Amino acid sequence: GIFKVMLVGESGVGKSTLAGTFGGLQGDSAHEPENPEDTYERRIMVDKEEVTLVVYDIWEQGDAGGWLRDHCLQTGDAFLIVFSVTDRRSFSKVPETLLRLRAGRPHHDLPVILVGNKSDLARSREVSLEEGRHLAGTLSCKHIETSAALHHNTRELFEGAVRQIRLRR
Ligand SMILES: Nc1nc2c(ncn2[C@@H]2O[C@H](COP(=O)(O)OP(=O)(O)O)[C@@H](O)[C@H]2O)c(=O)[nH]1
Ligand SMILES: [Mg+2]
Repeated sequence: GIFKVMLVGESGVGKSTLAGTFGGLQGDSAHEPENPEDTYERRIMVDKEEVTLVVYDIWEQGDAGGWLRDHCLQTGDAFLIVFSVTDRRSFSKVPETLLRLRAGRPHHDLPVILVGNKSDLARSREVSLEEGRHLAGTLSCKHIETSAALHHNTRELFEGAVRQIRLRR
C-alpha cells in the first residue's frame, strides 16, 4: 500500500527539517499533483512489511495556505502534530490543531502522533518531556520527542506513523 503522512504545526517547529530526515525522494512542480514540492517519497520496511510512504510538508501558514491545509487534512492517512520543546506557544496550540483535524474528518478515526521537536536544544527548552507526555495522555495520542537536527528518534517517528496507520487497517 501507499501511506500519506502529514507534518503539521506552527512555523519554526522543525517540520521541513523533520521531513528531510525521512530520506525520501523530494517532489517538485514537475511531479504535481501527487508529488509536488515539499513532499518526500520512499519505500520502507516496517515490522517485516514494506510500504510506500509519502511524507508531506505542506502545512503552510496564512490565507494563501488554506487550500493546502484542506488538501492536507482531506488526503492524510496520519498526522504528525509537531511543536518545538523550545517554543511553549507552539505547544499551547497543539489541542486546537488536533481538534481541527479530528473535527474536520468526523467520519474517520485519525491516526496522530504528537512530536516534541528540538530536544537537543537543552539551554532553550520551555516544555518538559513530562508535560508533553501528559498532554498527549489527555488528548488520547502517542507522544515522541525528536531532534530533527541530530536525527534522534526520526526513524522511530516515521516507523511509528506507519504503525498508527496499520492499526486502523
Ligand atoms: N537545534 C535544532 N534546530 C532545529 C531542529 N529542527 C529544526 N531546527 C531549525 O529550526 C529552524 C526552523 O526549522 P524548519 O524545519 O524550517 O521549521 P518549519 O517552519 O516547521 O518548517 C531551522 O533553522 C532548522 O534548522 C532541531 O531538532 N534541533
Ligand atoms: Mg517549513
